[PDB]
Amino acid sequence: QVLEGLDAVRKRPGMYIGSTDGAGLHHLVWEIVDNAVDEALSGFGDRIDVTINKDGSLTVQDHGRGMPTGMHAMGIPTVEVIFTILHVGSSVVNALSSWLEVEITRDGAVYKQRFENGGKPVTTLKKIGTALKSKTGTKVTFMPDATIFSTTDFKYNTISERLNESAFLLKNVTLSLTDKRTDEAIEFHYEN
Ligand SMILES: CCNC(=O)Nc1cc(-c2nc(C(F)(F)F)cs2)c(-c2cncc(C(=O)O)c2)cn1
Repeated sequence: QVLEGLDAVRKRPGMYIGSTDGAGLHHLVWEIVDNAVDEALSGFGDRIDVTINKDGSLTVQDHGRGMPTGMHAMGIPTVEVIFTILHVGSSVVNALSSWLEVEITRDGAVYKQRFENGGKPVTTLKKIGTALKSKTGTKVTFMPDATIFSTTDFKYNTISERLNESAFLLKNVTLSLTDKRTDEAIEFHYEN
């Protein structure tokens, strides 16, 4: 297996997200949502909140374990490896974003790393705050790169329908959508 940097994604976006129109834009949402859904599927967290922000960016927040906050080789945080080395969802989204923030809560601490310009770290993984020990999760916010996509307008109805489906397949997990551009909001939850 040959590892690559994020320029490989930026040079062939369609190989990773299919297209660079609205279909491809929304694939970015699906990759991050799927990581939250995978964590919920393993039993960590019972809500996944998606927000379309006024500035055009998109947030997905889970209440799972939190991504690991330790170091890889050479003092590089694990999180930075996940987001900056292509082996895949997190790194592909980072590559195709003009900026991305990951915020992790676990062990009584809140950490954040920020990337800009297609995934270049502008900070390390730094502790920015504290939280109760019981609090855990990951929050990813990303601004899709307007120089790559022909549209950067997230579609509330499109995300809504996908989250509803995902909620039906997961069971016993709340998926919520808020649009800060229009104030629209909906929640989905299916018991079994
Ligand atoms: C809003 C997006 N939400 C979101 O990415 N949540 C998330 C991702 C991971 C990921 N971790 C990794 C890596 F690489 F660290 F394992 C990749 S994704 C974990 C996690 C936490 N502990 C252990 C594991 C594991 O699989 O062993 C996985 C928890 N929440």
